[PDB]
Amino acid sequence: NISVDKVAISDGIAQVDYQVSNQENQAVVGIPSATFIAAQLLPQGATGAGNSSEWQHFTSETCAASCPGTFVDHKNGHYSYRFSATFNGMNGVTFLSDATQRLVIKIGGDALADGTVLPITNQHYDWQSSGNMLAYTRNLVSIDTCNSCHSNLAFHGGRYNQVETCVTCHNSKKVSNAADIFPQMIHSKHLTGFPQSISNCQTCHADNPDLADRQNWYRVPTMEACGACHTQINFPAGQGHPAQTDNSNCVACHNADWTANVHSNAAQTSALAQFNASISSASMDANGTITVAVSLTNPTTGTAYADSADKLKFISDLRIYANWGTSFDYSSRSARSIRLPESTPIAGSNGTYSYNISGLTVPAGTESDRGGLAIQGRVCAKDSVLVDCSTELAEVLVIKSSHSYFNMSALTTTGRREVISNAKCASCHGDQQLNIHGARNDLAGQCQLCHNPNMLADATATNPSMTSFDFKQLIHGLHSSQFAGFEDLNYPGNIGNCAQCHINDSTGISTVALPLNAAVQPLALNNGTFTSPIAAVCSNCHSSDATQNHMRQQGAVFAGTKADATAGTETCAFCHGQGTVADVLKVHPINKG
Ligand code: HEC
Ligand code: HEC
Ligand code: HEC
Ligand code: HEC
Ligand code: HEC
Ligand code: HEC
Ligand code: HEC
Ligand code: HEC
Ligand code: HEC
Ligand code: HEC
Ligand SMILES: [Ca+2]
Repeated sequence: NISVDKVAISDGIAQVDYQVSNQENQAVVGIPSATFIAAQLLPQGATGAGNSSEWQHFTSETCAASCPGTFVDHKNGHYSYRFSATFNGMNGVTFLSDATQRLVIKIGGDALADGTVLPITNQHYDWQSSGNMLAYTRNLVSIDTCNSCHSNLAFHGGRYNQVETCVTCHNSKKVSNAADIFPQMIHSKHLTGFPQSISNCQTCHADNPDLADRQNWYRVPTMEACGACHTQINFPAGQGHPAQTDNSNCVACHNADWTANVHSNAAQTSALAQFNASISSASMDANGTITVAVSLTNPTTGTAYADSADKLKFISDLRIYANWGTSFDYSSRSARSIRLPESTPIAGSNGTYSYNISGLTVPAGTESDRGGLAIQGRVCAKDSVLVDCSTELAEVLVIKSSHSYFNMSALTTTGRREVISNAKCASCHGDQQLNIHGARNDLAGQCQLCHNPNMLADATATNPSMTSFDFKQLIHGLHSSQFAGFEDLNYPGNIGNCAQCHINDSTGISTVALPLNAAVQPLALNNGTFTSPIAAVCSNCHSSDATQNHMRQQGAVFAGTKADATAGTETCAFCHGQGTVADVLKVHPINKG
């Protein structure tokens, strides 16, 4: 809500409440009815005393009989149509300061005047002063970068607070506390359960010209803020750090470069930036033996490592994993592999050597299908460079895994279908920091080399296909805190928001109402039994006692796995179908990146 103006005589009298509205085309006249909403604040920057910007809350809260100068929408001052009003009193708990910044906000959750009826909630701020440009500010961080992991954010019965901000109530003045002051608080909350490493600052402290003030997560060291993560330290007592009663000396020692570096990982990344392992070519014979050619190089500068991996001292580990059957999600739950340093090559010279992976399972009718490869490794580094893995105080970093797609004769660029992307997962995990099994971190592939339908699922369990280590099952299941060993794991965003993980198949999202080649073997561990292709996936986010199984054709457990596969085509899709239908994607909340 672009607004106007500051009311200076002798009270708050907010004069406009529109029209950016809730949701629609916009630029349409609106009517402010009929609930909520208001709050005011005063910040001083660093005048008291020698530390940081502070907000201060003027009384705004619950009420019984409908009133102006607090939290509600009633016996206020004249409001209607567009240009509203208005506050009572001024300096309640604190006191107004000439030549200072201040804060205003407005939200709208509505049972409307029978004219439209909506929405959930919608807020926007207006920071004020007594008639001049803008002295100083505290624009630390916007909510959208928060939404990457949360999609939408709205605490307190979703009442607050779309956008910015909550710095209003979460002050020393309003909250009690402790510590529910914004920096103090949200650090402590994300201290554990955070996907990425806590030391990743820009994941929240994103870079943004719109926010002139910060440049701050490392400009302004303070007990309360830094101590939130660094808990084992009691400053005033000298526990774990030299005693400090205040934060008047923090900065003298903790310069910006220092605090910005200690949390940075530039050293790690520059070391890794000096090594790359790519599969230059590949092929396979009829019975199932792969021949790979590996080319080690320095990605920057781009020159070759003439010697083979087994002679490069800085390599801690480097493996390739492979499997066959891209069109049907592979033929084994366990991919074959080789540890390159642990094996002398067949042929090679000058930065490129051939090895061969054997023991792959090639079912008959699938001689012309595609396979899958995935590099995996660790290198020892120290002080931003690679070093002999036996050097003192060396650290073991993890190669960014990668995958090439296989073909009986030579590498192919097409490969197995793309259901998700490292991009989409990084919006919570990072690209590509999430490491499982030590060194595996590719999600656009690799994981499925083992996490495929070949992964058995418990028939005994009342649980429907949430025992299958199939990638789709595993992922959906654990990010729902339902998968075994993954209970009580709090998932930030909307579980139902498909957009986060999924992606486009040249058209709609990769949850196309009709799968392309999702071979379905969802029930094993008992083996004999199997389950419908589409019912397979929906039974985790629409779990048990149900459906009835509301089971129309194809829908079922075992039936010769033929009546299961797939069997024919079935209306189960046509009904919940892509083209504008009685379900498809309208049924799920999905947004754009
Ligand atoms: C991904 C790295 C996230 C970023 C970016 C933000 N949040 Fe988050 N949030 C995330 C996780 C994994 C969790 C829970 C972990 C756990 O073990 O509890 C949360 C939780 C919250 C909460 C709820 C706290 C509660 O007690 O329920 C809040 C209010 C919250 N986070 C706020 C918040 C804000 C304001 C963010 C932008 C600055 C933000 N989060 C970013 C994951 C991630
Ligand atoms: C004033 C209307 C507030 C707004 C705006 C926001 N919060 Fe709040 N919250 C408020 C109070 C008075 C309290 C507790 C008071 C006390 O003395 O303890 C809280 C509490 C929280 C908590 C945890 C404690 C709890 O009672 O649940 C969290 C995690 C929290 N608040 C988060 C939060 C976020 C992320 C906000 C911006 C979207 C936000 N609050 C705004 C009052 C107010
Ligand atoms: C999301 C969970 C964050 C993480 C991860 C980090 N920071 Fe943070 N920080 C975050 C918020 C929402 C706020 C307050 C926002 C507001 O408008 O008040 C802060 C605050 C700080 C501060 C205080 C700065 C000031 O000017 O007072 C500091 C010094 C700070 N944060 C440091 C910091 C560092 C070094 C981080 C990486 C280790 C870091 N934070 C992570 C959100 C999040
Ligand atoms: C959570 C978002 C944090 C906040 C807020 C602050 N720090 Fe931190 N710090 C955090 C992590 C995850 C780490 C590990 C570093 C690593 O290499 O893994 C650190 C580390 C430090 C250190 C190094 C101490 C050591 O034992 O080697 C220092 C000196 C440090 N951090 C300082 C510091 C300051 C001054 C902060 C406020 C501006 C601060 N940290 C906030 C996580 C978080
Ligand atoms: C010089 C006398 C300092 C003053 C004043 C402050 N800090 Fe300090 N700090 C100093 C040193 C030499 C170190 C060791 C760091 C290392 O890598 O060995 C530290 C450590 C910290 C840390 C690290 C936390 C951890 O768990 O390791 C933090 C978070 C930190 N310091 C913050 C901090 C604060 C809040 C201060 C004001 C109260 C402060 N420092 C003052 C040197 C000095
Ligand atoms: C934010 C909405 C997320 C998206 C996008 C993705 N994941 Fe996630 N995942 C998220 C959180 C907050 C956690 C915390 C778990 C914990 O115990 O802290 C996780 C966890 C995982 C794990 C577990 C790893 C382990 O426990 O060792 C895995 C393997 C994982 N996530 C994978 C994964 C994939 C493949 C994603 C893209 C499809 C993905 N995640 C996205 C939150 C979020
Ligand atoms: C074969 C070489 C595998 C590849 C490649 C990946 N995974 Fe894995 N994983 C594999 C098996 C056989 C199992 C179950 C039994 C076991 O040996 O551990 C798992 C288990 C998991 C789990 C949960 C178990 C745990 O470690 O706590 C997760 C969260 C998981 N797998 C995820 C995962 C990811 C993200 C992968 C790509 C980075 C990946 N796996 C590859 C075998 C294999
Ligand atoms: C991150 C936790 C995700 C969420 C949220 C949703 N999906 Fe997902 N899905 C995710 C992964 C990592 C996979 C693995 C598939 C693979 O081979 O890598 C899947 C799989 C599916 C599929 C299979 C489709 C196909 O293989 O062609 C479907 C149909 C599917 N998921 C549906 C779906 C829907 C409707 C979602 C929103 C409610 C949704 N998923 C969320 C990761 C994640
Ligand atoms: C996890 C990623 C899911 C997948 C896979 C599927 N859906 Fe789903 N959907 C999911 C959740 C967590 C919810 C919440 C429903 C609620 O009431 O809160 C939904 C919602 C639906 C519904 C609504 C049914 C009801 O609420 O009674 C339908 C009809 C629906 N989704 C359709 C649907 C279909 C046909 C799926 C297979 C193609 C499917 N969903 C998968 C999460 C997930
Ligand atoms: C047309 C007759 C359909 C067939 C065939 C299938 N589904 Fe369906 N389903 C359809 C509608 C119009 C609805 C209403 C949902 C709503 O929110 O209005 C549903 C409902 C479901 C649900 C919801 C169950 C719950 O929330 O508890 C589920 C889980 C579901 N449908 C799954 C499902 C499966 C697996 C199907 C193939 C066996 C299937 N449906 C077929 C329309 C139709
Ligand atoms: Ca900036």
